[PDB]
Amino acid sequence: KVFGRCELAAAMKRHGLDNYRGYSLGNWVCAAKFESNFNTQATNRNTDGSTDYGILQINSRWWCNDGRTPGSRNLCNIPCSALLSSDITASVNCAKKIVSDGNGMNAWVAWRNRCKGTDVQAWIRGCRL
Repeated sequence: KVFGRCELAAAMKRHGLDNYRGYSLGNWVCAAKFESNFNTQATNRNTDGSTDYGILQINSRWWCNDGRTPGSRNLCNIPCSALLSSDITASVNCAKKIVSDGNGMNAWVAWRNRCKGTDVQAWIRGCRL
């Protein structure tokens, strides 16, 4: 499923991402925009053989299990395919684990490179929340 900018913000706020570990809502919506383009079925293969899944593009080597990534851990304890649902509950639960880890949202390259230190508030601009 492809979300709208504001539809998604609301979904993320209800799931407790609004200001989680210091990261205001704008940040997550921005990351989402550039990682997946608000699409819950985004997959991307990496050169190391791992694949990234979902709105927030979570990686199979550490976080979920796609049954075809050797040496993987499954730190969020779910199949990666669970991250491609329209219900973003799994993605959100797993992101909270990732963000809490120590590197913050720098764990997302798109965020680091496209959202960091920008007017991220613009992303939640004009939504009912």
